[PDB]
Amino acid sequence: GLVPRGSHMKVLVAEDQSMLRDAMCQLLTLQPDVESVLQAKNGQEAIQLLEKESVDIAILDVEMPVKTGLEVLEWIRSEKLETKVVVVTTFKRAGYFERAVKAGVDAYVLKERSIADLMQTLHTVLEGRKEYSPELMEMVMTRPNPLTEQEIAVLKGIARGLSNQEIADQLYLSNGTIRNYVTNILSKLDAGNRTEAANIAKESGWL
Amino acid sequence: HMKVLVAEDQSMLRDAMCQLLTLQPDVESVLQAKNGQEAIQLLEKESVDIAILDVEMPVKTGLEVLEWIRSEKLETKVVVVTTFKRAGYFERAVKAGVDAYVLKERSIADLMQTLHTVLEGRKEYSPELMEMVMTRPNPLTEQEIAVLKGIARGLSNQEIADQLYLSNGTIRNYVTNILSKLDAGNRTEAANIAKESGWL
Ligand SMILES: Nc1c(Br)c(OO)c(Br)c(OO)c1Br
Ligand code: BEF
Ligand code: BEF
Ligand SMILES: [Mg+2]
Ligand SMILES: [Mg+2]
Repeated sequence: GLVPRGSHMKVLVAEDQSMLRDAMCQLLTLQPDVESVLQAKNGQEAIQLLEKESVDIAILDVEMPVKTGLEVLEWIRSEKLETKVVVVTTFKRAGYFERAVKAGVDAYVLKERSIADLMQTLHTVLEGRKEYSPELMEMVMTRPNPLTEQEIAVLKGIARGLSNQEIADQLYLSNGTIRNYVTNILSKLDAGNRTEAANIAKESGWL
Repeated sequence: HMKVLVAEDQSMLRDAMCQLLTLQPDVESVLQAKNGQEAIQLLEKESVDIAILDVEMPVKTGLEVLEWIRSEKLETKVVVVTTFKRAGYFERAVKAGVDAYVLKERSIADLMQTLHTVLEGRKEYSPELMEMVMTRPNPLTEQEIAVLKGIARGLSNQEIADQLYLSNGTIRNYVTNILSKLDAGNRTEAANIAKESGWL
């Protein structure tokens, strides 16, 4: 992923707040490692600019008129451009972050960061590495217990070596009902058989 | 030359504004605050020519910093710079004698220009927010407008009453409400005020 243009990078900035866009572009332009900065007020402008010339890094706000930076990210990847993408946003919504990562964003950082932080991010992605907001990583790495009350009881039974039929009896349900829960439980815990499911939910502290 | 303070809770923008201000030839120094409390604390110890204040910030807003600057009677010009178009903010800022109020739609070049403007004793009010706050609905009812137009044609209350098929007491009640609405001393003056206000 390393693009050996760290001393003369061509970037684009899409950001709909005009005072921030202007200030970002002025300071990037002054950096010795930056060759040029293309500026876009919204995601449709970004895309139009990227249709007509190459950039090494696109720096994208999420919330913008017409097309969001997430939509631009997806366009950039669908076009197979040789362009790193750095999302810079105010928003800590987990869904935006997950969407960016599913589109292979190179970095996702918050407007809590400084310009110096941003310059580091741009060198990191151009050298083929990723940078993900620590706060957003944390947020997303902590999951609820995904299991219903019944499913937990089943798993515990499973742990003790019980058959579905034995568990059925214990919970005063039909064998068919227990088999349904197990199916459900395999899918939720991304486990394969019934004993993987059991160590998965215990090791993740869910019983 | 210029000694400025910037108060702005978004870190990336505060950093970028401050670096660019610092680079300006007639800017001497730039003090930074990330909330209004920090801004008041800096202003307690250090003299500043101009304070550039965001509105929405934790703990104390720019509008509260502004008002503090004024009760303290400092020789500090104040420029508010905000994302928000909310009329209330602009109104409160002006009632506290803000020197400039501008939106983050504006450029950094515009901001510099605004700095020179306030230091020259002039004001710079967002053209958009000015137009918004000065644009209100006509304060008169349709019926009141018809009465005023009659008054402007020289008609008596009886003549207007016969024109509108109402009692002259009903016309007298329209006039009474008009006078109070418009704070006018008499019916002919009321018609003058309405006309020149663009309400007929
Ligand atoms: N992630 C996030 C964000 Br970003 C935010 O405000 O801009 C609010 Br507010 C919030 O919950 O109220 C959440 Br969760
Ligand atoms: F407009 Be936000 F910072 F994505
Ligand atoms: F935080 Be805002 F732009 F007043
Ligand atoms: Mg935006
Ligand atoms: Mg703010």
